[PDB]
Amino acid sequence: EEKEILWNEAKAFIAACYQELGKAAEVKDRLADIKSEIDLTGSYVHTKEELEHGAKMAWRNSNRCIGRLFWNSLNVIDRRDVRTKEEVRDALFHHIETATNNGKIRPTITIFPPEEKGEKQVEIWNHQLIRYAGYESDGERIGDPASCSLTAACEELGWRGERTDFDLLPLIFRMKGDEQPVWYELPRSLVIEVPITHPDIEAFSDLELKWYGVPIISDMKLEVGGIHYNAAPFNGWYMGTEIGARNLADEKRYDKLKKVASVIGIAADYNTDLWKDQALVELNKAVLHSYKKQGVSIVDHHTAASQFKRFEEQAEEAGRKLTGDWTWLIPPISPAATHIFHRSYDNSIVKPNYFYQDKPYE
Amino acid sequence: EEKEILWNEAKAFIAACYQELGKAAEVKDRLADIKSEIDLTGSYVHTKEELEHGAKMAWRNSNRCIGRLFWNSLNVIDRRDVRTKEEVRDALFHHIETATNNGKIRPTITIFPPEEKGEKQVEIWNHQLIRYAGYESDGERIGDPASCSLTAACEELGWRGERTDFDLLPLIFRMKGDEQPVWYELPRSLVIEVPITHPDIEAFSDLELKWYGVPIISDMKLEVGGIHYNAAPFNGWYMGTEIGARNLADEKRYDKLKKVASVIGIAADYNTDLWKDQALVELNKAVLHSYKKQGVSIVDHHTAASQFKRFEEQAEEAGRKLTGDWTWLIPPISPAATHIFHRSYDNSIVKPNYFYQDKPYE
Ligand code: HEM
Ligand code: HEM
Ligand SMILES: CN(C)c1cccc(CNCc2ccc3ccc(N)nc3c2)c1
Ligand SMILES: CN(C)c1cccc(CNCc2ccc3ccc(N)nc3c2)c1
Ligand SMILES: C[C@H](O)[C@H](O)[C@H]1CNc2nc(N)[nH]c(=O)c2N1
Ligand SMILES: C[C@H](O)[C@H](O)[C@H]1CNc2nc(N)[nH]c(=O)c2N1
Ligand SMILES: [Cl-]
Ligand SMILES: [Cl-]
Repeated sequence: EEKEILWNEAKAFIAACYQELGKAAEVKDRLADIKSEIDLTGSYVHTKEELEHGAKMAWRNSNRCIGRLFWNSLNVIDRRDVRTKEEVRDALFHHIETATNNGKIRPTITIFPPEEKGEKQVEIWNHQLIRYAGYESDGERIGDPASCSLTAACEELGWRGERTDFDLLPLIFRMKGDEQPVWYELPRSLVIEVPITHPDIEAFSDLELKWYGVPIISDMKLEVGGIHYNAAPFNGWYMGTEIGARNLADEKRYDKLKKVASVIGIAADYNTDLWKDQALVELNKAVLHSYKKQGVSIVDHHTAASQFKRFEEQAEEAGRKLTGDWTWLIPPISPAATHIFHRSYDNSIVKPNYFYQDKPYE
Repeated sequence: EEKEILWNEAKAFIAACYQELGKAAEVKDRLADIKSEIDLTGSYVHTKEELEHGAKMAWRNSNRCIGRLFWNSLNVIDRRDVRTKEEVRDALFHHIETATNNGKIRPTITIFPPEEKGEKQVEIWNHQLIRYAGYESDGERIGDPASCSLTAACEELGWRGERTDFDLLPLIFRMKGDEQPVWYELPRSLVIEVPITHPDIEAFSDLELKWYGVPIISDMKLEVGGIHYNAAPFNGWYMGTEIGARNLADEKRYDKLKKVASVIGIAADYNTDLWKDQALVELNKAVLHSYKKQGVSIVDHHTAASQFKRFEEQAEEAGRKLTGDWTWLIPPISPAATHIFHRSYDNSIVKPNYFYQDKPYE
């Protein structure tokens, strides 16, 4: 029943993967071994080659990702050998340091042991490995509202935030067999942050905005050939609009546009003045400038779309169908100035891929 | 076969329309008369009430339109009585004058006789009643590229444009029974145009940009209760981004962003400077300012989205399902600053509605 779904996914994945690696001759014997491994054990184990190419294919198939041109240079770290919470913690610390790479960000994924019988071996509670806490009590909002429920769960576990607007959440995860997760403070030496300044407007630093260097998404499931890697944190570098048009701008996040309008010296009184739009552009210019000034990788949305056009061209040249989610591929700033806006994309789901999964808290 | 599709659409429309007008008692007898009219004649004729409410319902059901809050105040002009090309021309001139209303634009639709057996009585060739010509020969681009094929068709018919960037195309339409359409120059006294200036930047007038006041879309088919009104030009007022983010900005339209960047004094050299985004905001601010200064109706995209939220609320309160096309409802400038971006919409097609139809030329 599960052995069948597994075997089917395995056949489809091994054939495609080995074809891409020029190993098509070896498919028959590999499939043989897998068939017997599933019968005898209920699952099968990927070779390091399969796992690495699977994680790359999964990125290539992520419909909502504009950054896919670089799928084949993903740095895959195989941590299927971890058994203890100290090993998990150290692997997550390592991922941070190696992905950060002193600012020259390396797209990286660390892959932990996969689910067995739907039973997780390691369950990561963080949304990203580096993320700010959020607090909301009696009229008072502090930090990142998107982090309120995770922050409250951490404080249930004896963590306590300083209640600045930028408290770093601890790493928090649970091991199989433990009733409760454990948490560990992030060593500050590992976390690069960027203060936001503006190239022309000196007063912009008065807002005391900053953001962290590397987004390391840690709550998605990587599925490859029927094997479910629920713990497999990965990162790229930011596209600037994620920080400037959403994290710092959204009313339900840091909600900074009125403050930006004031420091750039425009009124925030009339919709027809387009002050939100002007403030968005200046905040986004500041974000790109600040990351560049500090030597931390970042891409602007025009360059990102130009790279994505090359991804489309490369897909066609390779004879692979392109899939994509137009609603997520268009940037939230000047979308009609990118080619993405003016074409359509087939939003079909192809595996290997990355998937949402239920939060373990809340 | 056609009588059946017709009767079915008629039943569904009359029931809904009379329910909305509180006339539900009259449905049975009206349906009786319609049934007999279809049998004996192959079609049926709407009452003036049905036609007016049908055109309003069709606007209310237009998934891609952000301006729908005002659906019930559509001004419906019934021109089912026209038989001659002089009457058509005069009705189109009249629509322009009454919709323009000296700048205080009235949303209006003029409805011409409907198709008989799929046979058009009047076939309008213009995309909008007021639109600029476009020319493209040997490296030289003049005017609006989107108008190139219609412009060439007009010049086949003995029209000749002055080849400015803003030549007004003639009205062009064909009567049933004529092999060729006729064309008529627009009287300049009927056409309001707005020069684009910027509230703060004096040099912006150097670009010598202008646009026309009223968009009167004249190539869509209005379908109401199975009756096909292929000729039924309608207008609202502009949302500013249509002019500033698309008509004047698109590379395949007037392509003005590099020129805007230069007059606003920013470099157009580096994607990371976000110069296209900054130029877009300034051009859009100029457009709203210029229309307002001249007393010509226009709405900015924030206010438009706020009105659309009220449309959603009104639909819910009335017990009607809301339908919408998220990809067209989001504005092309700061879309994530509107509520539209953050919710989803059911893109189902409900009739009465407005539909694309095949161009009669090209
Ligand atoms: C190299 C730099 C990268 C850039 C600039 C980039 C850019 C983006 C952006 C802008 C989004 C939209 C998310 C949002 O709007 O919040 C996105 C979505 C996504 N990216 Fe990438 N990305 C990169 C690398 C990666 C990598 C390395 C992976 C995995 C190996 C990945 C997988 C995804 C996935 C799965 C989504 C969709 C997430 C969801 O549905 O919530 N990306 N990417
Ligand atoms: C009162 C002011 C109005 C505003 C501000 C408005 C705004 C808009 C906008 C911005 C669009 C998107 C089109 C584009 O991006 O190029 C649109 C689409 C549309 N509007 Fe409205 N609209 C208004 C009135 C009307 C009226 C009076 C009707 C018909 C009675 C109408 C029917 C439509 C239709 C059918 C579409 C979709 C056209 C297509 O698929 O190409 N609108 N509207
Ligand atoms: C809480 N919140 C705002 C949230 C919650 C769940 C999912 C998301 C969307 N995740 C966006 C995402 C995923 C992968 C990325 C890889 C690289 C990159 N630059 N951005 C990514 C953004 C948000
Ligand atoms: C040539 N071109 C750019 C084109 C061709 C066909 C269809 C369209 C989209 N029409 C947009 C439209 C329709 C109705 C409107 C009513 C009011 C308003 N302010 N804008 C409208 C825009 C474009
Ligand atoms: C195919 C693709 O979705 C297409 O470019 C659409 C996107 N949404 C749009 N939205 C508006 N308002 N106008 C357009 O012309 C388009 N084009
Ligand atoms: C439901 C609705 O489509 C939703 O708000 C989407 C739109 N597209 C998006 N695109 C990105 N990049 N990020 C988002 O959070 C969303 N939200
Ligand atoms: Cl983020
Ligand atoms: Cl237009």
